[PDB]
Amino acid sequence: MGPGFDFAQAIMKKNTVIARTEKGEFTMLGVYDRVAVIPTHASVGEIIYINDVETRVLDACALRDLTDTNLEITIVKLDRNQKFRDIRHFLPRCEDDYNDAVLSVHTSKFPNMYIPVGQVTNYGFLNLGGTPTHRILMYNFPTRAGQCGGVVTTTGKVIGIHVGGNGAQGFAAMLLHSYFTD
Ligand SMILES: Cn1ccnc1-c1noc(C2CCC2)n1
Repeated sequence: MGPGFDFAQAIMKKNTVIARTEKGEFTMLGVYDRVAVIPTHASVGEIIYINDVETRVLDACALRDLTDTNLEITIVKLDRNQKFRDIRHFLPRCEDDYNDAVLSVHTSKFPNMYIPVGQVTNYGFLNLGGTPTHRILMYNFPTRAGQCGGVVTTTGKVIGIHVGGNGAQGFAAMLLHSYFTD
């Protein structure tokens, strides 16, 4: 409808795949080469399904901060025959608050879905499904599930992936440039 949805659409069309683990379906954001992110609660194993194709996982790392606290981001390298468009220059360098954000979700149940969630707070600490978690972004999200792995963008920045909600708010794990320096 506007430049928010325009940026979101451009990220969803080129940089998302459908990931399926034993824990269900996830929006998965490709960042560069064969490297993607998914919420840690997806429990990635040795094999994952990518757009319904059996794919060997070459490496998978559940990120934690330097206090050894969960960040809820798993970085996955996929044994895929094709690279993602490099979107590392759209990642923020520092923890921040944001205006006018959009959550975008791509699944086999919820095709091409874009939610204007609006103002995003640097919330920080959250007890997420019983797990102490840091670098949480918080927004208004009065709904249900199937969003997990959904990508949170502003105009010009990819700022997080959706990891949960309490029926009134939604929560995203920050994406930072320094996670994907190589
Ligand atoms: C139905 N569904 C499936 C995935 N996401 C949603 C959804 N519904 O409403 C919303 C928010 C509440 C205001 C817009 N998200």
